Amino acid sequence: TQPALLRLSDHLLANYKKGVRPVRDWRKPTTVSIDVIMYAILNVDEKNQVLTTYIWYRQYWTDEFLQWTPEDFDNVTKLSIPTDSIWVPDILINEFVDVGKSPNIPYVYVHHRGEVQNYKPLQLVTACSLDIYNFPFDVQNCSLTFTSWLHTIQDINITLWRSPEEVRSDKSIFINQGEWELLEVFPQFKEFSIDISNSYAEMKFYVIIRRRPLFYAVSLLLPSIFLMVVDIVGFCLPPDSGERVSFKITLLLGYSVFLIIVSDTLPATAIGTPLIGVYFVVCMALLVISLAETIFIVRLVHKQDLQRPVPDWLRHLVLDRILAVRGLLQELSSIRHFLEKRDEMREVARDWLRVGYVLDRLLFRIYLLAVLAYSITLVTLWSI
Amino acid sequence: TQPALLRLSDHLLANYKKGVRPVRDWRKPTTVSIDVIMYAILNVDEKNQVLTTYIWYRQYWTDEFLQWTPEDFDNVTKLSIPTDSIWVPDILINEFVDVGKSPNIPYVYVHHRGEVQNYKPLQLVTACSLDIYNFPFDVQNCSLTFTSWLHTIQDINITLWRSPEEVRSDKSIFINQGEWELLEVFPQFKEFSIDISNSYAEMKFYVIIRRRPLFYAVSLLLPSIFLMVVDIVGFCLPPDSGERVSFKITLLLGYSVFLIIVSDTLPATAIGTPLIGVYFVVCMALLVISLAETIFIVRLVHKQDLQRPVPDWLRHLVLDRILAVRGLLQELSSIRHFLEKRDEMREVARDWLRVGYVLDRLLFRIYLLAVLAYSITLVTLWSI
Amino acid sequence: TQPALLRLSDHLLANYKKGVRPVRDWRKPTTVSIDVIMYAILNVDEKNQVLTTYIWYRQYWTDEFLQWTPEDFDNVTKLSIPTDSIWVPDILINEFVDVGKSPNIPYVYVHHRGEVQNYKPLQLVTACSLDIYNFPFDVQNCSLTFTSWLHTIQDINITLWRSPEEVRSDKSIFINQGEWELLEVFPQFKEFSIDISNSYAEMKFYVIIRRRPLFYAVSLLLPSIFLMVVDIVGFCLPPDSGERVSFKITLLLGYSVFLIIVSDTLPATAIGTPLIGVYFVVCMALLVISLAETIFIVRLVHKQDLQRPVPDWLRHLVLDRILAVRGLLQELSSIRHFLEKRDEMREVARDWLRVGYVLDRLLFRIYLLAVLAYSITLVTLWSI
Amino acid sequence: TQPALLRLSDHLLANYKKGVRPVRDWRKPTTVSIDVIMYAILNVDEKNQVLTTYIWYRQYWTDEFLQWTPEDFDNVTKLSIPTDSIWVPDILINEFVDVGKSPNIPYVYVHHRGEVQNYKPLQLVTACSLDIYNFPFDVQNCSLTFTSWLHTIQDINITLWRSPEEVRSDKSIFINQGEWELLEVFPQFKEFSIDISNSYAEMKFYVIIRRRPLFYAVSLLLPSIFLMVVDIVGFCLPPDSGERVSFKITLLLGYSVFLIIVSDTLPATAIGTPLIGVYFVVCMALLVISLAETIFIVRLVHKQDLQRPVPDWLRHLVLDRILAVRGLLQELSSIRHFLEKRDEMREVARDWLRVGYVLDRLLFRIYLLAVLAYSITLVTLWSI
Amino acid sequence: TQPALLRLSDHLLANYKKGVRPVRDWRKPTTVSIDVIMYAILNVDEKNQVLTTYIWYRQYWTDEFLQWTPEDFDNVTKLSIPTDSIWVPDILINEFVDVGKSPNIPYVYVHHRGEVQNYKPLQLVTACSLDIYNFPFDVQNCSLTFTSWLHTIQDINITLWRSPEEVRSDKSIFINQGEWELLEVFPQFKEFSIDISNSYAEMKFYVIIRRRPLFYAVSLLLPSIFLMVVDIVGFCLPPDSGERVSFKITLLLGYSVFLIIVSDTLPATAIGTPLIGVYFVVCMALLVISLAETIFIVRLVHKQDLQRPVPDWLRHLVLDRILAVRGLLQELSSIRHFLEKRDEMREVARDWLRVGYVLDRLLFRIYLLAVLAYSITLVTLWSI
Ligand SMILES: O=C1c2cccc3c2[C@H](CCC3)CN1[C@@H]1CN2CCC1CC2
Ligand SMILES: O=C1c2cccc3c2[C@H](CCC3)CN1[C@@H]1CN2CCC1CC2
Repeated sequence: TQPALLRLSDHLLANYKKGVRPVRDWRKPTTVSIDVIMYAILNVDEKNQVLTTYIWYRQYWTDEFLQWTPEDFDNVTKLSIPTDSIWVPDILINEFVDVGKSPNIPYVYVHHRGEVQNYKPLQLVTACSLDIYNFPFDVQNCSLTFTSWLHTIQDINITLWRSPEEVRSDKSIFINQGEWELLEVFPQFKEFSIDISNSYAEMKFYVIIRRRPLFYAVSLLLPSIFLMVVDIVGFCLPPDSGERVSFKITLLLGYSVFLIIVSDTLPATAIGTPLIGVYFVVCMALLVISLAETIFIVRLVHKQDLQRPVPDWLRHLVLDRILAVRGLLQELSSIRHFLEKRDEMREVARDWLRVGYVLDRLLFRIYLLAVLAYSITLVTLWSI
Repeated sequence: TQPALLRLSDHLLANYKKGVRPVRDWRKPTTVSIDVIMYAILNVDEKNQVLTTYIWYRQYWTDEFLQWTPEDFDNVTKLSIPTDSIWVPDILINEFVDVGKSPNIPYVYVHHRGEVQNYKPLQLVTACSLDIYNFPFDVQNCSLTFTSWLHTIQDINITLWRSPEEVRSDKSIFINQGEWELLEVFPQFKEFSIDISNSYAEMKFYVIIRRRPLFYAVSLLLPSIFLMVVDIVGFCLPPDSGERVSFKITLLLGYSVFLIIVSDTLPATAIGTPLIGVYFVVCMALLVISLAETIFIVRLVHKQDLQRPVPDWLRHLVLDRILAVRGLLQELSSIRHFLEKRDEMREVARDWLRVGYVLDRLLFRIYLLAVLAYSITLVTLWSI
Repeated sequence: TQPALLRLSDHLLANYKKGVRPVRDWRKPTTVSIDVIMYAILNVDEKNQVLTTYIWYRQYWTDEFLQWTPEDFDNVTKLSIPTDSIWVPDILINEFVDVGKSPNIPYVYVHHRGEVQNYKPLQLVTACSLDIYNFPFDVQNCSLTFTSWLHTIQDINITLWRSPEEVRSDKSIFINQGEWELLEVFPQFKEFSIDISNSYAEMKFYVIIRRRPLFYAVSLLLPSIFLMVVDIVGFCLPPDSGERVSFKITLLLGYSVFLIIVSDTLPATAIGTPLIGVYFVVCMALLVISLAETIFIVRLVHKQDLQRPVPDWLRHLVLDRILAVRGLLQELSSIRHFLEKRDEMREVARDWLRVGYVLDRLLFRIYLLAVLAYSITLVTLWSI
Repeated sequence: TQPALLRLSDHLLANYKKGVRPVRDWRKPTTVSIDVIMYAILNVDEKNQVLTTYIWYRQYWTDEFLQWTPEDFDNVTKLSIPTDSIWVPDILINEFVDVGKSPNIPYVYVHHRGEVQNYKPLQLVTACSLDIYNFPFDVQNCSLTFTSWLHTIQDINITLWRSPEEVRSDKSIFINQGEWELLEVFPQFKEFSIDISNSYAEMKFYVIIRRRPLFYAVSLLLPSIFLMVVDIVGFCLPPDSGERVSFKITLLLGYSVFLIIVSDTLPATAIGTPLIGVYFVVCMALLVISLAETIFIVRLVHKQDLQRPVPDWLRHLVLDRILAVRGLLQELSSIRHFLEKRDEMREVARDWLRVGYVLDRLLFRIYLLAVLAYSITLVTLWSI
Repeated sequence: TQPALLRLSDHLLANYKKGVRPVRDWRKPTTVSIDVIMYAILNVDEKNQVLTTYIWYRQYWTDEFLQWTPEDFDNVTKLSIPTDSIWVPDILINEFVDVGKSPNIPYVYVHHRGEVQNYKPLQLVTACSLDIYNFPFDVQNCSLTFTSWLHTIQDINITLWRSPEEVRSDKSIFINQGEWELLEVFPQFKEFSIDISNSYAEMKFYVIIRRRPLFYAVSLLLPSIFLMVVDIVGFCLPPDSGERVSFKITLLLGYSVFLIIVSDTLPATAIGTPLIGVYFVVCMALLVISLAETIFIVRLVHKQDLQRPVPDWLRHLVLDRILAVRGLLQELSSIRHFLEKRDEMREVARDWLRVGYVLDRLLFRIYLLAVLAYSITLVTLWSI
């Protein structure tokens, strides 16, 4: 006349101790099977070398104290028991560095032969060793080691619920619209021993993830291209205009402030720097070379009033690779000498300015070729 | 002589087990009805793809162990029972990524036929997939899936307390002065099965929200308009003044620093970039074209002392589309030749400067027409 | 021979149920009186529309199960009982969006007729609708609604312990050295009904606060005044010096970077923008007008070698509102003609420069008058 | 035959009620002695007016229900009892605004006459009123008020364990390498009464701390000195070089960006601003005066072709405080007149430039004297 | 017929008190052995002087109430007991300033002679005194003091489980890819006494860590080298070009903004500043000296029309260490005098410009030598 569930709960949970490992022969370990499904990757901190994920975790073990015959209890083959009323193994990850706030599941399933099932979502704060050598295109290899913190392998052994193929090829619920992309989850069993007669069992899950580089394209490639374009645009100013130096120094200031602003989002580890810093400093070196060429050309064509005539070797190479009446007379001769001195100085300045113009055009063509070579090399290395 | 409430509490909560599903026949599921009301949208994080809301949640189910006759207990038809004294279903959202700090409601209502009522406010930290293609005007479509985490559909089935129309058209308490605007909450029932004989029941609520674009108008449209205005103002400087290049390069530096400052508040997802980046780079391309035109006009009108007379075709097109006495004599002739050379060089420079002025006016008119076309196109696309 | 307190505790807390509403007749509600005192305003977030306060809260109700005669228990008229041993009503605020960490008070006072007293400090995280139209001088009007989350008005009714005058005029412990100033706390009772036969009681407290504007004076008024001063200082540079344009563009760049830096501390709501943005854009428009006037005056006085003589109407208005011997002869005449051409061009340039100087002085006086008018209008609007 | 500790624990904790104030005569209060030792000052927030400290707190009271004779229990004079098994007073600070995460001490000492001892470390989040008028050198005066939150003075009275001298002169464990320096902790007892017959006891501890100014020397004094030095360096540029104005405006831009960058680390309260802002605006006013002097000197020495001869009073003061033959003849006379006009204009320009040079040297000496006076005044005010 | 584990649990945990120190003779202390292994260093905050680590902690003590004979209980020599069922000592660190979220280990091992084992991971928030005098290369010396917070040395004494050599030379699990490198963990025992007859036992662990300097190389050495390079590049501009001053002032502005940007990542303590600030201000002083030299050379070579001939001593040193006919006649003489005056002024300007060029080359060579000396000194101090 009982509801056939109160009867079973009173038959099971009475005279039951939740501190004893549920075995009738203490020489047998409780094999705890484990299954893990990745759901989301909340935050990957490259500075502190931590990893915040969120998984759906579930275990199975045999409780030799929760067993009954269904025909006695109205063919009841399973029921739900509160989690704080039975023995639960202490399986937790070795690579913890904090505690994740996870919802509390208060019930567990129990079958008529002792098979307990415990579904529980977990938020993991794992200390992973991150390598950012190829920053925009890197494949991180983090590990999760499920082990019993106190019991040896003669008490709790850890197996896998599903086959390793199904665990590796499972992306059914992963939030894929984020920054990271899940490649696989590779499980592996290992008997880790600290001493003799003290061997622990553990199950390592290798979470292999890959970053999406288009998150940083608009933030890394656009300003450099824009600055190189405005540089090759400003390279067409006349060298004697007195504004090319200001243009180049303002451009270098802008590139410097952009570099020191974007260096914050760029991660950094104490072991090494990403390979993009080399390309950034190569671009800034190209800008500095452009500035130095501008300064040299300005130093050439400047009218300093100390200019001597251009040497003949340089001329060849560059410009082929490109009485009262007597008193009146002497006064007029002095005036003509003054005017001729002025005209000769102007002609020397003109010759120097033409030489400078030719050299500037040559160096501009060389710089353009070098920039195009560097750009096509970068494009090929991106496209391979 | 008892207070008629102590009697009922002792009659109900004695011999009561809070771990057993309250059914007299285990072949019947406990239908849990659900009602949800949105109250506030605390934070929408487009970077980590999370959503923090705050709802008012309430459920109803039938407890076949809490039943009495009112006439026996002084016509008491309902009372309040502590929540930790009865069976509560484990209904929680599938899309959790954290735990929200919510107040604890310690009591529940119970009627004389078993109908339990459980009001409880919840703070949800939900992993939603956000699409920001149309950033200032986007309609996000997030989902909340209420399901039983352990019980199958033969134990706990989920229904709706109100009709779907009332759930869709309910905005009675929503905090509307924020950044997001609630459009509707659309419920839908689905029997989600992982395997055969293992089918779970769930209730999906589609929270459809829309961002208010005036939050970002004063921060996105004002600086671009101001910079375009000062650009068309500075376009009136004389090209031979030697300050137009400095003006344009300072303006481009200011636009660049504004761009890299405002790019932080602009969100970004690893799948795509918003459509406002295209308009921003089009504006910066217009600025770069203005700079290039200024540089070209400066290169034309510069007095380089190497200037040859302007060709006749260009002239036509542009400027129509717009003895002691003999010794004294030869000395005076040399002086006159010097002066005539100077005057001829000045005249050539004047002709080139006039050609440059005409071309500058033409290109300024063209640039103004292009800017007005782009502005009216943007205004129409905003106003449609 | 007992300590006369153990006796009373055993007489009261034995056969006592902490889940039953303490009434002998279930047709009577437990009138819970409420008193609230503001202590501090921790943080007002205008972006997320939340409000973090800290109050001293206390309630009073009648427990008909905790009653005794003092003469029996050695004239004991009151004692302290742990809070987890009696019935406590579930009074909490409707406008919660989080949980505040508040100290736990473990004891309550009980008198010999059932009057229980429960002092408890609370930290509130309340969702308030903030209006920042007059940002530096605004009077926020936030609300706190104390209501029973589950019980109707036939079970728990809410009254006020003190008179509304004393609750409105109480600032005894408020931390007044902060940014916000408390004006009053106005209570109001309302019977809020969702349906028929389901009416809830609630008590609304309107916390009316006012911001102190001197917190932002040194951060908002000082840079604008400094920039206007340096602008009217730089307005005295000669227009033909070739540095006035650089001065004005550097000043505009500085004002722009200051604007985009201070726009972060300036709050913003999706419904509207504060009225200070209008004054800021008016100041930046004044700066842009100064830049345009400088550009115009520079365009006037520039020596372009294309300058024609100033028209007579403009002149009037502005400048009144302010043989071998024959061969020698012809050679000397040609020289004199060259010199006369140069002198005539210089004279035309001088006339244009004088006209430009006069117009610059006139426009500078006009701009100074306009700036003084705008400043005195702002001062009057602040002082009223 | 018992371990002589199980016996005593069963003799004490049996028939013991942890909710009753441990007195045999309810007309006697439980005098709780208090001792406090500062350990660290974690964070002082001048914006929100909070203070986060960490103290070592300990109390002593007499429990008249925990008493025994040592000779009966094998000369046991003291033992440890779990804290959740006895009565603990509710002593907490009045100035709380949050809850501090502190370790939990599970045991307390009890002597054979009832003296209980309760050591416990506490993290305090206290609302302190901060005065930052003298920001780099300020002595904050914060208060901690230990009082019983519910019990009046007839139930719990608060005394001091050590003498006030030892509490004032105790710096044994204070972390001294931080930013703040502890001066003293001054205790004071006060009987605070809200009404008649309702008087509470409290113990106020005045934590008097002092900031170390060398934390901000390298961040406040270095850039101002550097900018003043580069200003007095750039003051030596020739006034007619056309670069002094650019130098001064770039320097003012740099000082402005430094000011608006360092104004963030500078705290600010709604009641007043620190006294360092006055010195900062005095320095910026000196820079603006230098800019105005440069502009004036530039306006003096500029060659505008409108220059009239320098007036004689200014000259005195400044420069003492520092036929075919007839046709040929008339043509030569016209040429000589042109040349003489040019030479006269050049001579007038030279005179004006010399006057400007003299005035510039005089004003530079005056500015240097003023800067040295201001610097020595600041040094003396720092050194007193 | 019992499972031989339920029997042992009922034999042990029945009649067991978890509040009594497990000794049969109260005159014997419970020697608690301790072992500590560092696992990760999460965050070192130099501003607030805190240290966040994560260790693997384990203790051992003898429980004289948990003892049995294996042959009686089926040769069971050990089992797991819940932690909340036995007596656990209150060993915690003295240098706490917060509470670290650590996983909860619910079981402990117990042998058949009372040896209990308690493994537990801990997250420590320790107040450490940090010295950053040699910021990029510093060896921090932090301390962890494990002591019993309440029990004296006659109740709980603390020993070491492993030998001090094994504790010092253990780096088996340390996360080494981070910013800090673990050198050793040196334990030391000390009997700390506050009074007479009140002596406590404690165990100090000196965690000695060292920072990796390559984390800050790319952020500290690169911009300074780049700016020095562009400075020595710009040092080649002609001094009379009128752009060298603009170049130098723009470079100084860039260096200043870089300095004030990187000064944030540079830590700072109230006791002293790191030694890198001296080198940074030496570099900025070199830049200021370059600016002053540029200003001096510009002041020398400027054509001011007030230039007097260069003195002979300076010349030697520098330039060796490097009637109608009569009317026509007088008119021609006046013209020649004008031209000769102009030519003489030009010649004086040329002489001054040559002197300035020579001095500029000399000072540039001196500055280059000084820069190379400073760079090689820095390189040697880094390489030693
Ligand atoms: O929980 C809820 C709630 C949740 C879900 C749906 C609905 C509600 C009611 C309103 C009806 C629809 C309001 N509430 C509150 C609970 N208490 C009584 C009325 C409200 C304020 C306090
Ligand atoms: O809670 C409260 C409180 C709350 C609401 C209203 C009022 C109060 C009293 C003052 C009277 C009005 C102060 N308090 C404190 C509680 N204890 C005794 C006096 C105060 C300090 C400790």
